[PDB]
Amino acid sequence: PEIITPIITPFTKDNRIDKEKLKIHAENLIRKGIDKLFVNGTTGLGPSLSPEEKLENLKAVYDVTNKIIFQVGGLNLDDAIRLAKLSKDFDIVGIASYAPYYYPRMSEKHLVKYFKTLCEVSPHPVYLYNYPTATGKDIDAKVAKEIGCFTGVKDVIENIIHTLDYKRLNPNMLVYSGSQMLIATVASTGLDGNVALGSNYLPEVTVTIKKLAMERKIDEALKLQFLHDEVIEASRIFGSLSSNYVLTKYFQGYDLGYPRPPIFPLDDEEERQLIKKVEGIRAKLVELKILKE
Amino acid sequence: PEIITPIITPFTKDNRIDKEKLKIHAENLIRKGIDKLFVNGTTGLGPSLSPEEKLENLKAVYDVTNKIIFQVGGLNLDDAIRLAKLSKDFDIVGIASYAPYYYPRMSEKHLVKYFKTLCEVSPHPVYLYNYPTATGKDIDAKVAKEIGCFTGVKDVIENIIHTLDYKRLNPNMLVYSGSQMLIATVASTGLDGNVALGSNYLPEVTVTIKKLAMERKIDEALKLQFLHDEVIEASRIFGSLSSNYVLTKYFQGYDLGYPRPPIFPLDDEEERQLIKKVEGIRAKLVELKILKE
Amino acid sequence: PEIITPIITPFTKDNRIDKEKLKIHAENLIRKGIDKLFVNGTTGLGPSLSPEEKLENLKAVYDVTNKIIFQVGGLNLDDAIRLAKLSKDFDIVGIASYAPYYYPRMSEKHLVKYFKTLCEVSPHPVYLYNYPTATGKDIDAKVAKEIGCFTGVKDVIENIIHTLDYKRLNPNMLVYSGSQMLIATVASTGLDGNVALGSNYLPEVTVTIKKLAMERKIDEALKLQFLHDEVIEASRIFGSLSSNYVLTKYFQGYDLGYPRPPIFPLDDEEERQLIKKVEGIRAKLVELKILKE
Amino acid sequence: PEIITPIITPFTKDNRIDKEKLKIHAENLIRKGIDKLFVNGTTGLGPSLSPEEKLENLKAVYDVTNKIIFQVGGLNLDDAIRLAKLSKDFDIVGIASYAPYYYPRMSEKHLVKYFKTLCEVSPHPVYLYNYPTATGKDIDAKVAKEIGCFTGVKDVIENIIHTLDYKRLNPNMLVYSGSQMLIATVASTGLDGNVALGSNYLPEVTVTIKKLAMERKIDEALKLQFLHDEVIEASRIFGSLSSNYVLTKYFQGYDLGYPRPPIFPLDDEEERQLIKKVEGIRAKLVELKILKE
Repeated sequence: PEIITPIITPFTKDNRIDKEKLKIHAENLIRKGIDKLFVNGTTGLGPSLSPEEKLENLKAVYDVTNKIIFQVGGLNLDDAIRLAKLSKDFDIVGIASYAPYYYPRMSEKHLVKYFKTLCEVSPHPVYLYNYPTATGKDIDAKVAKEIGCFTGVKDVIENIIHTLDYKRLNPNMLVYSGSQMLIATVASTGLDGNVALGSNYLPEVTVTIKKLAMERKIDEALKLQFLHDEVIEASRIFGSLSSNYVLTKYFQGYDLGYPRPPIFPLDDEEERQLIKKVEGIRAKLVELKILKE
Repeated sequence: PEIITPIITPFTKDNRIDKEKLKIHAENLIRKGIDKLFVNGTTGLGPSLSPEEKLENLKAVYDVTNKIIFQVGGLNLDDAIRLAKLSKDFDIVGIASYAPYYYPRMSEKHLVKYFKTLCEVSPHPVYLYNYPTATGKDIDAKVAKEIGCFTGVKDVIENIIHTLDYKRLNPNMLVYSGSQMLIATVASTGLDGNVALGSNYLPEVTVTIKKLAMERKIDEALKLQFLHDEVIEASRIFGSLSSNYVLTKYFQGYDLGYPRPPIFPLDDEEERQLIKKVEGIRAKLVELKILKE
Repeated sequence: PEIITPIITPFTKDNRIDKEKLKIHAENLIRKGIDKLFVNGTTGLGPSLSPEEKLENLKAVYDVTNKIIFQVGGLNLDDAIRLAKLSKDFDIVGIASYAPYYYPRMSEKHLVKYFKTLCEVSPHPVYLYNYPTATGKDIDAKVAKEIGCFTGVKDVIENIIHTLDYKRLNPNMLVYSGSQMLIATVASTGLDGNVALGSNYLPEVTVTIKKLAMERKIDEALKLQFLHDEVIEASRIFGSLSSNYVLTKYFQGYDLGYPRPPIFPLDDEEERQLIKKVEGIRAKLVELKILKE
Repeated sequence: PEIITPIITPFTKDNRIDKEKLKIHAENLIRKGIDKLFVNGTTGLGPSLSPEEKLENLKAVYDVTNKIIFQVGGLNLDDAIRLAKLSKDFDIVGIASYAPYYYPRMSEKHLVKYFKTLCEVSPHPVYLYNYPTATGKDIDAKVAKEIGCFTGVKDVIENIIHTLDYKRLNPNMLVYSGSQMLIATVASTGLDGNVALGSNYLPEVTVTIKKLAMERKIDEALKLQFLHDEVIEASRIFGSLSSNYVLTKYFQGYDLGYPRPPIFPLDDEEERQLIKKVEGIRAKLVELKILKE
């Protein structure tokens, strides 16, 4: 079982990638036990990044670790192809792409052709990044099998039979769940792990839940699962993608800069209110020894 | 943890409840180790039954077992109240209701009032039957807490965190998943069991999966899960509610009559083609000694 | 072109149909220029009614007028058949049915078979009552052509091209939009009229909008359309099916009793708040000489 | 009332904007009676275009006409700001943005701030481009009023009351419908016109339907509307965004090149199949003297 972090992209106030803050974040994540870093995903604002910014994120994180899955997708296939080819110089786990977003009513033929083109040029294993609520399209287990060239899939959806279908129809595929419910997906249900949004700011929890689950300490893991869930709930008050910056700095102790508008940073009063909502949770996790004070 | 069967309602050719076939079905499921029978649920065509017929279903199954949850809901609250009160003289597990179906844009106030009304008159513990896809409404963990009188919930939805939420916010509530993925909901994930529609025609498979999972035999349980999912898949070819009758006759060896139109029965040709699709699953299940030839 | 009123069903405090209030209501609507009365529709709480209650509505309104479309649908096809046959003794415009509701993933074949079965037994022209938000299913122009036997369709959907499609694919079909926008649907855009929710409580407004629209007095018609839309939005604050009762009493001056729970009646405070939100609209309609002081 | 064409972006075989083909297309659209050209819209593959390409599109079309609405939106608000400011030296109708796409559960506050930031920097009127099925978010009349700085709205949605709401709550706002039903939106129902995808390839049909509708020749208008609808239906066979290129070349007589993958071009077989679908429509339009042979 593996935990994969869809890593946040920190931006400066000039709205450029803060390479040094991203280096520090990646270091802390690997040191806290995260298995792999997924770069240019939804949580890292991948669609908000130009192709060159996506590449910059790869380089920054690669200085720290090879354990990278490099998201390269977009609405210009030639750009996605170019990023796939540029990745040949990086000894990483894989590249990935979401399905073409925005456009409604795209044919399965065209969607399949998009992914097969990336497979044909990829110097690395190719991962499906399946996120129907964001992209408007579902590349399900059957379509993945038609595509035939994925080494793995990240199924960002709460429909757990949907995720298990990839394993059933593609037995050699690595299958990761993007469900908020780590306890039921990380271990012991036929999947290879979880892509965990909350691991950016509380990697100790996600990793500890993983261990507890494999040791059969379900009651103990559920308690942390619930704390994790209460943080997620709180992150939605002002917007999860923006709140992830405030929460990471609060729980981990280092700044991550700003998101990219229109993912607007929380202002000082919203940050204050959000910290107030999660301060009791942090005290509990300290009392439990998952976080050092 | 438990397996609850949303039990099929057998109808005769002239569209009457076939009480003797219902009793045979109920006995078989109890004999094979189903824990409770959920009567007048979706799989039993509850919404197609008059309140008179819902009570007759209760009376038929009660001649077999008192391990009954009695679904009484509908769009005439007085009829639901009457069914609840009439259940007084049955030593059963509880009553249940789905949310008011059909009408869109019902206020939360009215939804809460409907359910509190049933609690006030019920002589038994009351179960929430949550099925957003069929009813158009979600009675989520927060709304259930506001209602405040549910002994348990059956959450018929693939969203596994949605189901867990009930336990986090209502720690004394019994929480059952209606997910197709037995292996992640029947044990060791914080839940009390699974309401399994496939358990009508393959109770042995669902009961055995519950055991293998408790015993941590995930590989062996996974193999049965996939076979169960293949049958499920096959049932969608002509319609699951209709097909569940053909499948139960095929896998369990007794006739369950007809569904109620507009849930039309499969014709002779459709039956033959469906059997064709699952005869190899049957054969595999025999070799595994899950079923007898 | 025609205005069709989906007529309210008044109930007594004992939750039985109030025949005398229904007769009074139907009389007023005909007197005010409504062309036809659609009985046991959504606004009449058709799905909350037993087969015998649906028949009682037909009978009460038929004492007043034969300009009736009689909705008979349900999840027990024998009951629908029985109602269709019982309508023979009533010289009305036609019978109608919505698609089978609640049950998801019903096959097109079964949906077609339901409607063709009703056509086979109907002594009258058969109308499609298409309401996909309420039923979960869409019987679109193509499926309607396949069914082959509809004299007309009431398409309750805001998607105006979807409604015109019925005319394009079935040139002999009478086609009525259920859209809130009377101006663009009631006349001069290809359709035969509008099934108008608001017509229960402001029949004068919908008739006058039709006349002005036919006269091409668009500015005048829009002013009324906007006052009508404001009443619609007020009706949704507490639930439009419940507010329809208060609004009919307020604007038409007679009582329509109660809805049937779980369509709960507005409580005293809600009634007061709803009146406050429309009492200026009333004043303006009086000033404009659409309503009587 | 006005017709606005969301103009196609022609690309070369090597995926570069083909400026000369764009100019030829814009010239023909203006010549055939189209009032305004909307550049970098959905039909023009705006989200597939870099900010540099969005500007190049403006520059090409501006050599032909200054009746341009310049779509500038994106997920890097600095790029949108830059494009807005660069537009100062062009005497155009306005700029436009869709809502921030892809990311789900964006707060209203952040959506409002996005649009207000554009208004604060815009040297021109600002248009709301409302396209909820593509963007995942609806900026409805009420939020539009709260944003408070739009000169006009393009409501790409078939819900016609939704579109009218903008005019009701914002009387000075220009309100265009993107619905497929020209005859009910272009004239005489309260709106200022229609943004018509089909106007790229059959501008003659779009302009004549408007003329007929204004003249109140509804039967003649409706007959063209149906022909238009049959082409749109044929364009869905292989994908509308791709089929618009083939249809423009077929009906208008000049090459528009290729779309940008993953909006893949129709291959030679698909083009022939689609032409066979519409050649009867073309001959009919020649017979009606809408098109010259």
